[PDB]
Amino acid sequence: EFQRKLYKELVKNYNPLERPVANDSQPLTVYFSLSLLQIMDVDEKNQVLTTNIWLQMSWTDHYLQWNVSEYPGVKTVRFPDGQIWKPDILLYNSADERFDATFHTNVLVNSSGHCQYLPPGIFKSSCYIDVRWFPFDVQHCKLKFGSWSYGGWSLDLQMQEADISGYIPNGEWDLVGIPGKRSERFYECCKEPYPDVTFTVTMRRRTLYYGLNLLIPCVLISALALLVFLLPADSGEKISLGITVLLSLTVFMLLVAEIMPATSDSVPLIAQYFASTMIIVGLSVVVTVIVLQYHHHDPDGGKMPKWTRVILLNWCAWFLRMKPDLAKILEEVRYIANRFRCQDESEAVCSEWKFAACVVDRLCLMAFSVFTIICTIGILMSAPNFVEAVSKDF
Amino acid sequence: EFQRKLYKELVKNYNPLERPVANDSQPLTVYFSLSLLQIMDVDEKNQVLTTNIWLQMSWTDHYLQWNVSEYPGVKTVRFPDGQIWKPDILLYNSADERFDATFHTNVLVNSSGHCQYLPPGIFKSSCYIDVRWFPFDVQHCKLKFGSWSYGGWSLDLQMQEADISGYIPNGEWDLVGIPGKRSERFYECCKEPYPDVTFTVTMRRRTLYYGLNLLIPCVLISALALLVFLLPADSGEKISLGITVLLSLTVFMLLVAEIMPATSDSVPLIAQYFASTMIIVGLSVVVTVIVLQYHHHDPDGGKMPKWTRVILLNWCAWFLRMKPDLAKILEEVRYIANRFRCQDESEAVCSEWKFAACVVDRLCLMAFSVFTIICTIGILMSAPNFVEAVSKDF
Amino acid sequence: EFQRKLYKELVKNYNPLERPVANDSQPLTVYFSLSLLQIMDVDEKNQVLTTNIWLQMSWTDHYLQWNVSEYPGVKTVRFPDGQIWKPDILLYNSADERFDATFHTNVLVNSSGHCQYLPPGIFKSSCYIDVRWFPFDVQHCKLKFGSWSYGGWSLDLQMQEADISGYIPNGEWDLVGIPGKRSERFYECCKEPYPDVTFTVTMRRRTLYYGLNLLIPCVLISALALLVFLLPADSGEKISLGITVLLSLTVFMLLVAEIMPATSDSVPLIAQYFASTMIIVGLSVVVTVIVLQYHHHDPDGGKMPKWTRVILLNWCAWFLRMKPDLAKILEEVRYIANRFRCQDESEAVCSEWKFAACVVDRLCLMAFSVFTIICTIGILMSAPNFVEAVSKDF
Amino acid sequence: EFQRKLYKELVKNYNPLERPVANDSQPLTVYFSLSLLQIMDVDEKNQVLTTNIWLQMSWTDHYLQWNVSEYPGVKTVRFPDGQIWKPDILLYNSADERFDATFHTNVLVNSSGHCQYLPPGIFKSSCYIDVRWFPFDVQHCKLKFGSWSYGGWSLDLQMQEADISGYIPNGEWDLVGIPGKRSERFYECCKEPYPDVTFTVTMRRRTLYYGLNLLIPCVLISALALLVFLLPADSGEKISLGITVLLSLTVFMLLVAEIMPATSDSVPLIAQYFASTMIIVGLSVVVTVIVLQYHHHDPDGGKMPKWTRVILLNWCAWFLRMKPDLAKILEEVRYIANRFRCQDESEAVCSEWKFAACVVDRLCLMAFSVFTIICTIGILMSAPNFVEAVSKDF
Amino acid sequence: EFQRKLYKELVKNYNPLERPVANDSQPLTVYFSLSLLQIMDVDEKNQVLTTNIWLQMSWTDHYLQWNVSEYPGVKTVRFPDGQIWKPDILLYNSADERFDATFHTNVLVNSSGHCQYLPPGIFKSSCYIDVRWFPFDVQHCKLKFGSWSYGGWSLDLQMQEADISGYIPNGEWDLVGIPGKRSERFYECCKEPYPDVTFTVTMRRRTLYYGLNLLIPCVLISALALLVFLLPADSGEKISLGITVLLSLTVFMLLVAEIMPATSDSVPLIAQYFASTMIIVGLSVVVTVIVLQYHHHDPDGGKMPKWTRVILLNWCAWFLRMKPDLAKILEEVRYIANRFRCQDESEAVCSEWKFAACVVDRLCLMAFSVFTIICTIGILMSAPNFVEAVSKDF
Ligand SMILES: CCCCCCCCCCCCCCCC
Repeated sequence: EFQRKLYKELVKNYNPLERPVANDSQPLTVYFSLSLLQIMDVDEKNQVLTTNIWLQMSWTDHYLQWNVSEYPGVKTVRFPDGQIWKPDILLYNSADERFDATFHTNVLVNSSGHCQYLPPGIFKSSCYIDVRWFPFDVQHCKLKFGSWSYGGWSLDLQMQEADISGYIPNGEWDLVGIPGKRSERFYECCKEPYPDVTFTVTMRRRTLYYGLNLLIPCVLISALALLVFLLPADSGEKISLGITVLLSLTVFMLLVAEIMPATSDSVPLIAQYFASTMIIVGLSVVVTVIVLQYHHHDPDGGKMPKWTRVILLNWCAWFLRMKPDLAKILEEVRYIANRFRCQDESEAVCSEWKFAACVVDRLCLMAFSVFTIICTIGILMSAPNFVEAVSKDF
Repeated sequence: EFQRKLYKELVKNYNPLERPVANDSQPLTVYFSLSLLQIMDVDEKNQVLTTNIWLQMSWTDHYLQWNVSEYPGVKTVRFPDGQIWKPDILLYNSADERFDATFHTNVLVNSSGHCQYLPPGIFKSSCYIDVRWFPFDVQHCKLKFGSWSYGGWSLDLQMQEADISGYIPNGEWDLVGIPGKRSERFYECCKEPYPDVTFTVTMRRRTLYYGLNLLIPCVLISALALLVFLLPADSGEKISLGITVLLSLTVFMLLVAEIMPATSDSVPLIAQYFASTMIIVGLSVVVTVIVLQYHHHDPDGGKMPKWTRVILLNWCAWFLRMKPDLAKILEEVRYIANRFRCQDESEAVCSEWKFAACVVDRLCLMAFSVFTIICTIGILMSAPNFVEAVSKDF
Repeated sequence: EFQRKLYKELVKNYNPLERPVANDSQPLTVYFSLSLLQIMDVDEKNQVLTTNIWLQMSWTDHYLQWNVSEYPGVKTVRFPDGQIWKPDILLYNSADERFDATFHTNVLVNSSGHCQYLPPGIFKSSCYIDVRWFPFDVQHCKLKFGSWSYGGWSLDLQMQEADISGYIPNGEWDLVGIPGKRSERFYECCKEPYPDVTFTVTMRRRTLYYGLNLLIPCVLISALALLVFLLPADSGEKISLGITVLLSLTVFMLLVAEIMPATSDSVPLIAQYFASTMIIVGLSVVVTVIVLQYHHHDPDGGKMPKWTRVILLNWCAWFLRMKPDLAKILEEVRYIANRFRCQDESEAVCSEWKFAACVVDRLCLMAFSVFTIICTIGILMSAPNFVEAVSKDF
Repeated sequence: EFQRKLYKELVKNYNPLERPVANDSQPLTVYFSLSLLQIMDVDEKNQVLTTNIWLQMSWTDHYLQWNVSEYPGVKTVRFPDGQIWKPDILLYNSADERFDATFHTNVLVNSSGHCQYLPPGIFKSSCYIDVRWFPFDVQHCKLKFGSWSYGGWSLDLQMQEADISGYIPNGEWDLVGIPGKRSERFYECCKEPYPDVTFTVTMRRRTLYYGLNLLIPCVLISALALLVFLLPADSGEKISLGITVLLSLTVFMLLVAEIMPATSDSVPLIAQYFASTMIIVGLSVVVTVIVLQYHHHDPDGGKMPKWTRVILLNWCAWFLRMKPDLAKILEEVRYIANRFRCQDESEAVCSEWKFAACVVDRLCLMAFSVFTIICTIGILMSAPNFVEAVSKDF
Repeated sequence: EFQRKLYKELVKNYNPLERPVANDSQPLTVYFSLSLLQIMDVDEKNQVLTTNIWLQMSWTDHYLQWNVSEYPGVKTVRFPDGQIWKPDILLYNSADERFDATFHTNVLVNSSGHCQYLPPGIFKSSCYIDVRWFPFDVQHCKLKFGSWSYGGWSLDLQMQEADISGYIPNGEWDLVGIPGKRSERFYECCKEPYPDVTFTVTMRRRTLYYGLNLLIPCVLISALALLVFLLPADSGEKISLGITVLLSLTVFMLLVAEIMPATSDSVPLIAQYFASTMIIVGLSVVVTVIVLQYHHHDPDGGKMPKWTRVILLNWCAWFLRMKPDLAKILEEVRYIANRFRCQDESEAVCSEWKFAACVVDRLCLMAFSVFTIICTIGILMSAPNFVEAVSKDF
């Protein structure tokens, strides 16, 4: 009854097109804040951030006032979209197909005219994602809010500190903070400020998933490629091991494909590490082929060069600490024995080529193990957030 | 005719903005329940629960009353959205792009004014999914409902036990229960309660799919890696078997990729088991290479150390229960025979290295079989719901 | 002119909220049918059926009547959504995000008041899909239609036989039939029936795609694993063949992954067949390793046991129908010859171990071929619809 | 001013429910055409065609007429949806979730009452796709348009030739043509025609993508399988080559999976060709195993049968154009020499088995090369559109 | 108060159907521009461009004028969709399911009647994408804007230079420019121009992603195939290396599949390069098989032809710079020695076939290395934008 009288009275001559100020020259203050509930997606390719956010707007409507003694029990009235005036505050850098992601709830007003509008939404904002340091990257995503048509002398947009009391932690990203900043804009025509409120969402990528599902499968496969150097050449499986390890890494590259970004703004750190892994495993297969040329060298081919003999068999091998009728019977038997002697001389030349190949294996083992470690620790710890990341995620 | 008169009479001076109470100071009770028909999706990455739910709301409209003797045959009237007042009860933790998932059906009212509103919907709710114990994980998803703008002195939200009589069992999740709880909230300004009704949907992941399409393909591939230790070194296929088993497991890791979650909140149990499998198969290839170094050891290399001879050939091998012209003719023939004697001495040294490699194979077989079983049974039975899970799903 | 007069006359005092009966106590009959044009999707995971369906509703509006002599040429009038009354018949088990999939076309009415409403739609219905017998499964999907708010004394819902004259045959599913059944419901409060009309869409999965893209690639790969038993042990490729066949089957398991359902309600028939295939191929690699232990057995190891010699070399091999100076010269020459004699004795022991391995190969060939055939024909023909399926699809 | 007067005058007593004819018994002619801009998708699984189309409708409104001398400068008026009458022409075989894909633009009317309505849309139509001859298939997709509620005595639907002047050529499909045909329908009740206008979009699949990304990768892999027959048996890599080629083809089958349709209406031509490829490569591995049994046949096994010796070594090999103290010393030396003689006899028997295997290799080479070519050229040129397709696409 | 009076005054007799000109014969000028914020997607298959764009429209409304001295403080009024007249400027080549992607914001008007409409949107436009030169391709996408129903004497559409001040650089595409051009159209009926404004978005594909994730993995795998020629034939792993490299390339072809376009309008440059890679690796396996036939040639087969001996062993090998009782004892011993002599003659014939195979390896190495380099540099540098692309992206 009092409620029914009040609602009928409040809408009389009310124009939702009117900015509700007692003085049309003076400004209308709007307090803008938001409440971040979730970070939903950080899409690299589309360059979009998806968040669950409750916007908070407060302002005063000069016309929606009543004395509560004259309307006992009626302390607040609600109005649905299109019935009272509302600030046209929109997310400027919206990437949503609708552009306005808000669900238009009721606007709460008390007897003094204080309006409270709490539109929820699943916002999509345009954000430049820098994947240079991926997986250890850190993003700074701006959420720029302002009025679509009212300058600062009409809609004076003020800012209130963002709320994160109901924030759900994500499993992919840390929330560092969501500071806001009210900034004015100026047109050369005029002196009027044009305010906006930008909340910069700062978020750190969690790296436990990437450590356990990429580095460990990648380091382990990268270590098996070095295992070729410990495998004898007589196993007949040195190429089998190395080329199948490369094949495994080709198969693993498909998993890496899905998660990897797809940009040309930089080479991601993760792409450097996996790219390097490929080269080291590819070169291991190369030196394996060179080793087998030594191991299977023809005994009746080119004599071991002096420099080959000097470098491998002496210096490197020291550094590595390796190291009537009866007369014709005499003729035939001697032929058999001297043939065994030639066979043994060729076997000894072959043994020297085989030891040269063992020495090249030990050198390739050391060289590749060192290169592997220095490329792993160097690429990974290059990231400015590496130590922090491992400290918080492991 | 009576119906037409009643509908015209009921809308006269009716304001859908008005909370329909005879006394504007007294509260309006709303009975809130839901009916769960389906659990549609439990998305780990988005942290969203998708459910088919029929909401149930009941309340009394003071204005929608008539005497049925004066309107014979007209016992109930229906009203579409926006014509009568409705409670603004919304899912607070909604993750839907629309935020309101309900389909606004008609509100049923009888002659006494009892309103019944049964909005169906496909709701999307924000839920923290804990995949620590995946596949044996259990989720507890809150569905928090309340009025967007009416405190407890205005909209007194009461709760009724949720219905599951029309629940369709899922193929991925058990339904443990859906208990509800009415909880009040307080603001330091005021003494008024702010009620909400939270239905906590508790659901257990069924594990038959994961047993049959992951463990069995994973255990079987994990067992073939142990088969390398029974394969002779003379087959020339020991690396072929082990490295192709690893390759198969790299290929299987791609299938595992799709289903696995993608978080850094914890290491899922399934990730521990598959990660361990990789290490055990990788190490099997490592010890295989060590075995081949023994099998293919040069007869003219370093003599079998004392400790090598003691450890392998004696202790471990016992534990395993393994164990003129004519004178020149004499010269040449003796050379041939003494050459055969040296060849046999080198063959015997080689046989002792080969038996050392057979002993290392039997030891690696036992060690890896034990490690495999203890990591399988230990990781799997670590899950607090393991015994239950297997009891209900197998 | 007559049309314009009629439309103005019909809407005078017309309330689209009013159920259009001359007597408000008597019921309003609604004839409900549908026309199935397409089966669009049978989604296992979501438990949803997608269909193209034209609903058919007929009823009488007491108010939309005119004499055609007074309105010459005007025999029918059409009305768009929200202008005249409409039955609130909805699909109860809808799984659509909108819940109402219908496109609200015009309602056709003739001079006698007979209304005809033909809403088309792409309906999504909740359906339990039973994939126990997949690919030979048969689904029975209910489409339950009724009025959201009118009991049987108000809206008397009658059923008419469903039309399939414009049905487009699917490439994935046969249409067995779409019988309907009008069923009443009762509440313990009251005696009034609450009717619904359920059309049960019965559909058989076509199996030609699954025969040609799974069984044949699976049987062929399953046959190559048995080919290992015909491969000699001297090829040096027995493990290569078997383990690469398993690798191929691991690669094929990824294709199988996409199409396979993902439930824990049962083990699908297809999952049993492929799971069995894995075991048989895995065990083939196991017995291959055992065969190579016989083939490569050390001549100076443990003597062939009696039972090994009895079982393999006699019984199984029969069942398979297999089967001064001069004196020192004498000393040296005799050493050479007796060494050749020992070498030949060891070669003969080795030949007996090698024949034992050939016998185990022939036995493993027979055993695995029989197991393979019995598991293929047994799993496949277990399906209650197997013979029919092959008869209609091949 | 004249425009403002005209718009106010035209809407006076205008009913958008009224079919706008001067005589309510006479029909209203509607000229229907469309303009095809793009073919967007031909989805096999969903059985849907997606097209960008501008519909064209023309008709006369008896009421929207004015004299332009009385309204100088005002020659045309536009009206938005729901303000004037519009034909309810819809795509009958629509597969869109909205069913009406049109964007409701303004209707253009001149002073004589000629209305022009040009609704654009992205239409989804139900089309049976026949993939029997895929990749050389040709589709004929009907777009059936008619009025939802007006028979031919009310809405006389006439047809105008479709426009393709603004058609964007597709990269996947040729446009053969889009002929239309006006067809009447009759109900046994009545004599009134029920017209529809069906535009049959005829489109040929372009095959360059499928030639270059499937046939060439498939023929090349199919040729490498035949390369096994030229590889010597002493390489020790014959199974390695063949089984890895099959593995590669298993890996290639995954790419084939994505693009292949998924129906059981027929076996696609592409499925026959790839299915045949599998069999030929599988059988190549089979005959390779048979070849190795000949190559590695035991010298002390079963003597080469007469028919084996006759068939292979003579006929096929011709067709292929292949082809005191001293006495004991005598005893020991003779033993050594006669042992070498037996070894050479066994080597010669082995050489004859090895040549038999070379002959089986040359025969298997010829047989498989011929089978391969005849299955490639036969399957491919079976397609009725093969020669045309290659002529237009290559 | 002044604002409320003004809004009430402006809507009095205002018709949003009226083009707002003082003279109905004279035209209404509309200044059209846009502001490009983002390039979101360049979809090859759908032939669609997705962009984030703020449209800019300016025009004069004759009716929305007031004197600001009479309305102090009220300098601008805003109006929502459907309240004032708006130009019906649409994107003609729209590929959006809604066709109108704009979010209808308020129209800003000042006291002089100057209207400003700034609709944002995520536009989808139909664009022919030419992937002939992919990854070095350059696209020219037209965005054709015009009025749906107003010719040039009614709506005179003028163009203003497009803004890119708020353009976010993409990670996949450079923005070369967005020039616009106002073009008139003529109908043979009439002399009136029909203007449109086309902004041609020109954009260059960035190629760093494609260099690092395709060329390098492709060149490296293409180089390992050439490594077969350096591998000795005695390793027993030449086919293993080559066929596994091909297998790896088959696995890599799956990654290539996802990113590759799917058209038959041309063969993309990337498809030529990868297709060529396959042939070169396939042929390497072919020549490897030929090499092994030489290496494993039977010593007792066909004598090395003259031309074979001349070509390989002389010319090519020079170009490559390679190069009583006692009498019976005599009989037996001579048999042993002459047998060793025959064995050595066969070993020497075999050595000559083996050196012929080494020569064919060195020739195949040179031939394939040259072919590889010329096909890589030739295909890649064929692209007209190659040098630029590498200069800007590397
Ligand atoms: C992906 C990891 C596996 C998760 C499922 C565990 C299942 C364990 C099954 C143990 C064996 C049960 C046999 C009962 C008798 C039929």
